[PDB]
Amino acid sequence: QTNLDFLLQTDPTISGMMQKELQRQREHLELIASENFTSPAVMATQGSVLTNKYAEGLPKKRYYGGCEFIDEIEQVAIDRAKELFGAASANVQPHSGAQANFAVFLTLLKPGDKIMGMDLSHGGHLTHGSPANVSGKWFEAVHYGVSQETEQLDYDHILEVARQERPKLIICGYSAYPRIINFEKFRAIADEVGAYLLADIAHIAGLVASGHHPNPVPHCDVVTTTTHKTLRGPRGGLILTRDPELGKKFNKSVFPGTQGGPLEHVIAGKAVAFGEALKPEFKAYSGQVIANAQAMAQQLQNRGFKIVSGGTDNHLMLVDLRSVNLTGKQADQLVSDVNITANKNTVPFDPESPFVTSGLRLGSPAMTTRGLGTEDFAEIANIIADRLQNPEDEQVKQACVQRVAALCERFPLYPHLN
Amino acid sequence: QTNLDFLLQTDPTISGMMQKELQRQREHLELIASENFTSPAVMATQGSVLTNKYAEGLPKKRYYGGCEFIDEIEQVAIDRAKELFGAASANVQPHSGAQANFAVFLTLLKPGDKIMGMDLSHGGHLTHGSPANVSGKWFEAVHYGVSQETEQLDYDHILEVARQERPKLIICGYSAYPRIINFEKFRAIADEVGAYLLADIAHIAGLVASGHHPNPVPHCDVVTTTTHKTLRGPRGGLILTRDPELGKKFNKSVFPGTQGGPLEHVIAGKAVAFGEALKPEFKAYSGQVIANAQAMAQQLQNRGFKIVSGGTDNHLMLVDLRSVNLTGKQADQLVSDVNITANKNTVPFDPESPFVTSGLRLGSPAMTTRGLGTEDFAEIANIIADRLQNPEDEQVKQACVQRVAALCERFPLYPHLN
Ligand SMILES: Cc1ncc(COP(=O)(O)O)c(CN[C@@H](CO)C(=O)O)c1O
Ligand SMILES: Cc1ncc(COP(=O)(O)O)c(CN[C@@H](CO)C(=O)O)c1O
Repeated sequence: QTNLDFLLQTDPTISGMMQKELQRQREHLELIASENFTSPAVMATQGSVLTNKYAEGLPKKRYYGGCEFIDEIEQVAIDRAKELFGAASANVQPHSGAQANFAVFLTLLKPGDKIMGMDLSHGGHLTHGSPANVSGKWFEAVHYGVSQETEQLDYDHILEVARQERPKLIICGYSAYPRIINFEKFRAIADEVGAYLLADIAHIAGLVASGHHPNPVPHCDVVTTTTHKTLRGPRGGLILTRDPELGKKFNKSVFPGTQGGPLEHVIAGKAVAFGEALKPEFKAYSGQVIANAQAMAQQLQNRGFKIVSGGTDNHLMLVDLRSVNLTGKQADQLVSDVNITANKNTVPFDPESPFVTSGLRLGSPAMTTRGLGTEDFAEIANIIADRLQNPEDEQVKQACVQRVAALCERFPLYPHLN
Repeated sequence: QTNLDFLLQTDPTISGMMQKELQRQREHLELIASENFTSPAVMATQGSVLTNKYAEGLPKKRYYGGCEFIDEIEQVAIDRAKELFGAASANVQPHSGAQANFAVFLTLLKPGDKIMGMDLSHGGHLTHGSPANVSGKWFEAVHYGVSQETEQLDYDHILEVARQERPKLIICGYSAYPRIINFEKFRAIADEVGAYLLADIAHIAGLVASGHHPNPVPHCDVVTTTTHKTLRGPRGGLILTRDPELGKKFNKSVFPGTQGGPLEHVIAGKAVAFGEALKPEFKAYSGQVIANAQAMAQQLQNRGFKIVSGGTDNHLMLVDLRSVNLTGKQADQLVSDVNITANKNTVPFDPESPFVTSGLRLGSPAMTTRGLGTEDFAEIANIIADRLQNPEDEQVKQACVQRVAALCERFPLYPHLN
């Protein structure tokens, strides 16, 4: 008798909906740039009895009895994070990227202090100063964007904004930026205006880990990330720093500053995911992720689409939809209609509201995990192009649905499960 | 081939430490009052592919494609929460109790506003105004305590403190309070000083759900809880309110106010746990939890120990350790030494610091889940009494270890697993 057998017996409603979600993951092209398919091993840790343990504090410094094994697991997670990212300090307890970022803010700032991040419409995150997020509600958020000419960062301009605004904290790292970030230049800029420097590498963490993107850790005061995007782990957050005394302060801000008990089953999954990312296979995967994203971006360009910045250095791209006279909201719907899962996104200098947008964000990590190569991603580009160019055409619609089905059949997902 | 097989094959280190943690849970008396043993069904949801989905927003109002099944699951969680607690609104996304409470604060307060909760040393939570927590760092926290005479709440005195202090938010609900809370009197007090009223029922949520403790939902502005203590679910948080317009505001404060993507695998587990708590078996379990706690408290009293307040109405108790000339820190260690897992706790008006304390907190939920009855809890009381009364006696130590082993053998934990 298995845990899944108990679920079927005791909650057939939830059991059935879970089976539908597995079918759904199998039978769609998952192109949301922040998604991935985590391993069977990771999922086993999340399904474990580790959920039952209260473990406030840190390994060997807990507020409860009985943490001897939890301490061993969390210490493996910490040690593998420090190995993977070349970091002197790591806190593996943040429940999410949002909570990792909040703990950093609690450490470095007081309410009302000024933060400077990327414009949300240009690729910055809600937690980097959106007025609907605590980061913009309780702090004074100012923004930099990309160049209207190159559609990428102009470091001279960023320095000019920093000098004018005098932020206490500068944030780099983004949700929708397709080029390499120069952390050395961010350090120069922070040093010049006396700001703290945070790199939020949630999206690119697996590329950092694999050596396919420069590492912010030696240069920044602190680095946050999620564990579940290109790092292909469970959902959760992570705080890294080159400064182990500062790391002690961040620990206090995670607990007792912002969280209670950590999710030790998730932390076991973080350990597992970090161990997988230490393997040579993961370096190859991460190279393939970028090759695949570039292939999809190039083929979209071949089909007449504008890619913001003219291409990509990483796992993602923004498709500007003027060439096809669609809003992001419309394009997102139209691709959902042919079993492609993405999300809309504002482009730099978007004429439309964020609830409408002019862009579609696409990424390669999830389908790269299923085994697709560059020519398979060129085929994905062609399916998307076909659908967006001929949105009223029913025969194109069904061709797209059939081409998606072929890709999904070729590249099974979790074939041992039902 | 199973997910656990993949874990063993790919990460024997983590696999082995996980197996040790299962053995540990089996072979200790787990008396931490905030712990439980969640079901195989719940653990199956946590181990599922639902970890792979980004689902910012709410059911049918998401910021990503592909949430059709996630929406069905989260809507089941919501509907079962509203059923179980008789609530007009529920948000099942908070990652933790701390995050549920923070989202409420973001909705109702601004930094600097005054909050009033139970003194931490008297049983209040870190998130109810500790100076080491955001709740006391960024808000003005004032406290009420219990009567030095009765060691329980004196509602006239609470009204006097509220009138003097004029808090914007009053918090009731506690981490270490062993008596019934009168939510009607808290409403009277809040109405009289024009304060919002939050009930944080994390500890007692399963007793509320089963009708063995009065329900705060009809009386309070908002109710927070965790899902993992007496509710016996996965680790996470929950926001309930009688006011569905207010509920919409709390939703915005969870996302995008304080969190990003929800943990949909955990949310599936919340649905399952709520479904289990709707069953008559859970009513019986919750009655047994209180009978068992009372049995342990009574037998400790028979062995000469002071129980704060003179007994318990719920799942927990605080043992005052003056009768045995020990600190909480010492008592906690001494019981760990005989395979009993608890935690130290300050008593009301404790002469010692919170890092030392004069108290041991004990609770019945976890061992009640394993099947123990009242006479078994009287035996637990006798083992603890023996150890604390004779801390230097090696023969008593081994008798205690052997008596713990007998209890654990009689009442197997998750016997289908290895
Ligand atoms: C009333 C209340 N509200 C909130 C929380 C926080 O829950 P979290 O651990 O899920 O953040 C707790 C946790 N309670 C833990 C201590 O943090 C305990 O062992 O008692 C609580 O007791
Ligand atoms: C840079 C950065 N930092 C933090 C977070 C928050 O992570 P969480 O969802 O775990 O809170 C995100 C999430 N990113 C989501 C949107 O929230 C996405 O689909 O892009 C992020 O991109």
